[PDB]
Amino acid sequence: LYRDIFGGRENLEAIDFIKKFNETVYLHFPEAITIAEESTAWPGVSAPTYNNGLGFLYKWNMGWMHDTLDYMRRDPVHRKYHHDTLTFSLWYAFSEHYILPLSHDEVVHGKGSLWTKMPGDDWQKAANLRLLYGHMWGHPGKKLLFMGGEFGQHHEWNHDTQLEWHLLDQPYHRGIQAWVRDLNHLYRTHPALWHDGPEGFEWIDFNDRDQSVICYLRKHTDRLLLFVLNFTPVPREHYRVGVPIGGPWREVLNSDAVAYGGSGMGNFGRVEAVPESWHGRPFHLELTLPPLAILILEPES
Amino acid sequence: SWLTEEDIRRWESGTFYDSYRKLGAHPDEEGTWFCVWAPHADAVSVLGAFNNWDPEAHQLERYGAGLWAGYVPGALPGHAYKYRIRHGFYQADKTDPYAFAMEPPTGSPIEGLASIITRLDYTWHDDAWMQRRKGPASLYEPVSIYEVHLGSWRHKQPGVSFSYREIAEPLADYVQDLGFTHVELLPIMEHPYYGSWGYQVVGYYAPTFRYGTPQDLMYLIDYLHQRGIGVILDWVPSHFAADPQGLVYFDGTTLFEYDDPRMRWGTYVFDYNKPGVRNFLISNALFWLDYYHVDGLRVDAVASMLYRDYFGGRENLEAIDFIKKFNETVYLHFPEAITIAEESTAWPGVSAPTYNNGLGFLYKWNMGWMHDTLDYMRRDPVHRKYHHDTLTFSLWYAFSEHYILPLSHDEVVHGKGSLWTKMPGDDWQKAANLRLLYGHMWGHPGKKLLFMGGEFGQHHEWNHDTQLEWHLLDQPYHRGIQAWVRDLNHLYRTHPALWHDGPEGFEWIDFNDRDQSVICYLRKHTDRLLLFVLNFTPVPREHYRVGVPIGGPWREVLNSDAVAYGGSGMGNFGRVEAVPESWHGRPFHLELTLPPLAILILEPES
Amino acid sequence: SWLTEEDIRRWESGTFYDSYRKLGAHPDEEGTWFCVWAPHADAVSVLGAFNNWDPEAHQLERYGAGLWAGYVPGALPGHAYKYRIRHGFYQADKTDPYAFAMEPPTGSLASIITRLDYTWHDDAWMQRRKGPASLYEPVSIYEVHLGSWRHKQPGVSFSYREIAEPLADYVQDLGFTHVELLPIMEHPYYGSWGYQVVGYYAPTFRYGTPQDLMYLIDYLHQRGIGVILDWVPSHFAADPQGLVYFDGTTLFEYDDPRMRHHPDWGTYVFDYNKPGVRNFLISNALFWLDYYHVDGLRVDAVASM
Amino acid sequence: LYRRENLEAIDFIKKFNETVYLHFPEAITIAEESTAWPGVSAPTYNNGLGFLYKWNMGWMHDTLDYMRRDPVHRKYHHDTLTFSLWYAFSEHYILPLSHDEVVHGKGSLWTKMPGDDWQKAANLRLLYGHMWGHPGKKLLFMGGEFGQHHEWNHDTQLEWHLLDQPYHRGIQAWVRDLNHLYRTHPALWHDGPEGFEWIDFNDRDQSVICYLRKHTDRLLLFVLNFTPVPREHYRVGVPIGGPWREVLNSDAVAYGGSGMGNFGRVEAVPESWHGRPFHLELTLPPLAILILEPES
Repeated sequence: LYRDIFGGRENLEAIDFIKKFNETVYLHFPEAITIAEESTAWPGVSAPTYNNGLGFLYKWNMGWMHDTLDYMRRDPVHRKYHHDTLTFSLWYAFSEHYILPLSHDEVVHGKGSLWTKMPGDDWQKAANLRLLYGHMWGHPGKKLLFMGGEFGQHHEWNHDTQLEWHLLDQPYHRGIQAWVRDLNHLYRTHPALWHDGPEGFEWIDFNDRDQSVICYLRKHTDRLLLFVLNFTPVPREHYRVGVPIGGPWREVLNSDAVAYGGSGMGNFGRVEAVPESWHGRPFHLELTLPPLAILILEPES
Repeated sequence: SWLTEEDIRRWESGTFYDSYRKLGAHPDEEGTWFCVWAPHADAVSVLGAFNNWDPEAHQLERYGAGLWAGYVPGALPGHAYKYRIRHGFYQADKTDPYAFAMEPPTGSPIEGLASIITRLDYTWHDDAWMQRRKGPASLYEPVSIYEVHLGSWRHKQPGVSFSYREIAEPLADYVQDLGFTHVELLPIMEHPYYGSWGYQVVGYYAPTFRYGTPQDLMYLIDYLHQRGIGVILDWVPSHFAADPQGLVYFDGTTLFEYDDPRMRWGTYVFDYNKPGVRNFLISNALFWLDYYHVDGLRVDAVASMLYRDYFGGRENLEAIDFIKKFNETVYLHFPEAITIAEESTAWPGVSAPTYNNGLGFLYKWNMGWMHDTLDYMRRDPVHRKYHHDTLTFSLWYAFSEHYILPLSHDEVVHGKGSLWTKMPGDDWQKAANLRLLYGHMWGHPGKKLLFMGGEFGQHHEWNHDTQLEWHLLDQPYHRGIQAWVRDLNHLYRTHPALWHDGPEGFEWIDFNDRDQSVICYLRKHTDRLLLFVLNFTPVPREHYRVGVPIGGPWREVLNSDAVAYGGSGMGNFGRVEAVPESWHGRPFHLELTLPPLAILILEPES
Repeated sequence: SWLTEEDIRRWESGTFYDSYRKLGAHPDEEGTWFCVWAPHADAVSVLGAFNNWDPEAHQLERYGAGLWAGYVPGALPGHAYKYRIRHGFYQADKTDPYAFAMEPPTGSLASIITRLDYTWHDDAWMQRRKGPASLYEPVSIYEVHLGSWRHKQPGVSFSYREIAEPLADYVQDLGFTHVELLPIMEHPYYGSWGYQVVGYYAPTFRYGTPQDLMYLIDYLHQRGIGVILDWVPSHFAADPQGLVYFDGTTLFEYDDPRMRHHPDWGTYVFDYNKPGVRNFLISNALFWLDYYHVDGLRVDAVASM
Repeated sequence: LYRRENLEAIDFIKKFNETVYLHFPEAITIAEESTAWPGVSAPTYNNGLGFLYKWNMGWMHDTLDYMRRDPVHRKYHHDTLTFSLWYAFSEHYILPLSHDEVVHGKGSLWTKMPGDDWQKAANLRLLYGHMWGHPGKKLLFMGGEFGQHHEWNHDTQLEWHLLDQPYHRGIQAWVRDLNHLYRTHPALWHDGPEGFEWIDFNDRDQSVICYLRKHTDRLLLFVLNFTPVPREHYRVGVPIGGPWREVLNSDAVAYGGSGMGNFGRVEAVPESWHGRPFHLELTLPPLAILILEPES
């Protein structure tokens, strides 16, 4: 787009090439997909040419990737002080049709494995990585994950080497792979996650900075999915979260389940909603938040 | 007792948003009550003509929360008073932070600005305006603001401003002729240095003496409402004035200042952590909306509040919660108030509701638009070709907030040049350029704000020591710009296609004519359409085809080049029959001749 | 950080009774952390096959309260190690006091990095254990030295797993409620019967691994028998490679020369004034009660303390 | 100086210095200026600010940055060490290790040095040795003379208890002995360009520096090994032949050192080394400074 009377840094040649590139593809292939990674805040990368966009269908949410990763290397003791980096991502989550992206670029050149990036001991590293993926799947936008991130590989990605598949013998790595498997199953089945527009996202609570917890909602039409995230290894008991609908609520996924390698703290399936106001909501669920865990909950149907 | 036991608790809470009811000076027929916030004071006394200026005459008594109270028989409206606060070894005289009017004993403000005991009795006649007032619902109504500095606007005689009373009728008459909906006033709160324009404030609860009494200001506001004009006040929670008698080290220690040296403009920032500071500031916000029927509050330099260096980091939370609780409190007590913020960082959700993690303002100045637009139009028309993206890309950022287009006093001052001065070419073209800019500003999504004198295309920069150059209203080009701005405002006020600044309200027609510097776009609400064809080059364009969605006859609603505005007169007939074949991917197209440096605004018929 | 800034504050107080988790050898998936208390040492290093037994390759870094910590990538379970502590001019090789497993190099002792992973089969027992309520119930204790009880052939003791089923039956046939085990903690001179201890945190190798003993308790618990361990907080073993003058100075010993001479044990008594000694001793109490679910501790020679 | 320059202040500083030396001709004024403002130490009549001394904050930054680095890595940062001498005579300078460097999480000088305790003590003894050799006067903030562990905490008293332990008592002895060498030998009194001559600066691989500090007759030879590896048969060129003495060795056991040393009685060999007529064949102790002069 850029090159570094006219004095213009924008390479206008290329911008028309990109625009005529994208136009031509969809004309000859109406069902193709074009994705761009653009690390500037160039507007409307994912926008149609007739609105002066670059004409891509998808743009990498590299802002999200940076913010999320920078937030999760910090130690939970310090996460109190960087709460805004987690919450602020949504502000820019809708300017483009976006793919949340974790890629080779971030797991090379001394930047360290995704697992390596996460702080604390081995259980906490697995917990942190399980949470990162949990919030990543809950966060609006499509999903991309590079090889080896799915089991939480220790080593940086080396092209001269094959992934450390031997790590699949260790339980935590197998649990991370199962967590991702289970995440994709929920993703494929619950349409509340299909719509990454402002439609599909509602905040439940973002103001718990001391305990570093965030609650948000994902909703297409009638269906809704509740996300409660504990970003600290300290378990939370009798934590109330406001909800729109009353009645029995189901626990659809628990990051801390033993099947994923977790402590196993959870809410045992059914939680009953209390017709008492919380977070500006008519009802609320009083839940137990496991250490460094993401909880996905559904009203019962 | 003066203070209810619930009061003190609210002051400790930081929830006393009625605090002007009890703090400051409140007269009876037999005396006046005095109340001061001075937590680190060992003693407080009121001194005045009513008691020999004797420090021991009336020693206020310490209550809870650092609040002091006392009654003085014979202290009457129109006396001056002074607080003598003792911090241990040292003693100091201070002005009332809650002063309801301040007046210079000398006659010169920079010398002395003393508090005067005042009664705020005033009867309003603006019921109809206040019953029909619409704050947040104005997002779907035309909001066109005329920004004014009262002393600079008109002078009754050289170097002497119009009074509040005397200004009312000239201001209302002129604003109505212009078609502006609101007036924005640069800070009215008491300030020593006139050259501050009011942004260095000492008396937050006192309207400035220079233009009259407190009730004189209400009469002005009352009058403006009866005339159907809104009043937005500029408000400065960002910092307080550097005057020793003022808020600086009120108790001999940091009070409105940060207790901590490291943080803290410098030093003269409000410590938003303190419950008393948040009380003082938030009450003052409502105080203006309550006692003076103010329609809106505009907060400047929000970035200086949000960050600290403009693991805790750059962001200041104190300020953001205060800003958030400020906006929440305003809309709770005044659902039809308006809050506007100017933030020169790209802080997200300034215009967003707090429950969405926003700051809670209703409006944000689109200063990006202002910069881009201005950077574009100074360039010579030969060159506008090479910067076409600066103009078109303004809309990529035009919907991130509820925005007000921000042509402001800061833009026309300190060497930046008059808006007129900024435009390139000979005098005809500069007037043309100015007419084009205003045309595009009204077409662009967002509310419109224009500072005094821009409506003439005034030659000189804004000088607070004089009145705008109304003499140029005699030479033809300048009444034409005024006629153009009025006609734009009349079009704005009437056509609902311009009221909706959401992405729904805009459709692109064409933005690719970089060589001819032409822009075609649509502004829509429901059935209603407005088509904008803009020529940023002198070269007239003939048989310029412009695609349109609906066919049939189209009308030429406004022509920047009409001689009534000072233009060449090159124009379409005003009857334009749509050609039934395609242009710009549209079913029909209009074939027009585009006048020089002009904007065409076109509408289909019935 | 291996160690919290709070964990050190707990160490200064002598209020860390979970000190075992911070101290000793702790394997992770890429290596093991080593943590040793050596306050009056100028340098502390871990030496093992995983670094060619060279002091320089891995030197622990001091934190608060004379606590040393360091990570050695490639240090693995089943590896043998030793700490080389330098007190100014002189250096000495030491055993890990918090070693969870010690095995002799000769086969006739070297600290071994070990994992204590075990899944228990005595949930039912623990819920029913009487403790203080046992005063109103019968306790009949069968005292045992595991080496002396039953033999596979002359001079060959029974392993932990092996003895369980023969012993549990004999104890059950006679109706005893508990077995009191003469000290199982690692001790060099078998003829001491276990009362001069080198590995307070390590069960003796002669009868198996830490897991072998954990199961023995598992079985005895399932079969309804209690296990009481004999505990020796009164004194520590004479051999030097062990706790003697650990940091190059008196550490577990009394610093003052007058207190150190004592009847029965001299300069081998624990300095209970030191907070670190109290951490070490009380943590060991819970350690046996926690990781091995022991029902009881029997303290001998209380008068000597 | 700034706010772009503030001339009010610049004339004030110039008149301050002019006035002081008029009323007190033998006073001293020292300035700390953190920009590259020229002629701080220069007389007002030459457009200088009129100070007698300037803190060499440039030196301190380079020096500390170099020694924060591990000897294994110092190879790649050799120029940071050697280049201090390009800017070493721009003003009348005082080498500075002030309180501002041992506060706000910057770490005590001791804490800054890399490796285990011996290397930390060795590094600080080496650092001071080089600082005493480098041109310029010397300033050390209290507690640096023991190499105390903790940052300067004004709310408490210095950790004098560390003076009981060997490594810190050795550094105190080293500073005392360095100060003895300083006052006794005039070769260090002249911080002029004439005073300093390079012996060798291009041993980047082995991270060694050899230099000479001169006044007239007197020479002082400084050889510095910035890696924990003893160097043997290391030849260093010298102007004079004959017997040379070892005046000081940082690695003496009395300072906490290993004790590798030449211990005096070093005879120059007339073989050209480092572009010099005669050469010394020496042993370079670990992370140590040798100071040698011709025998007289």
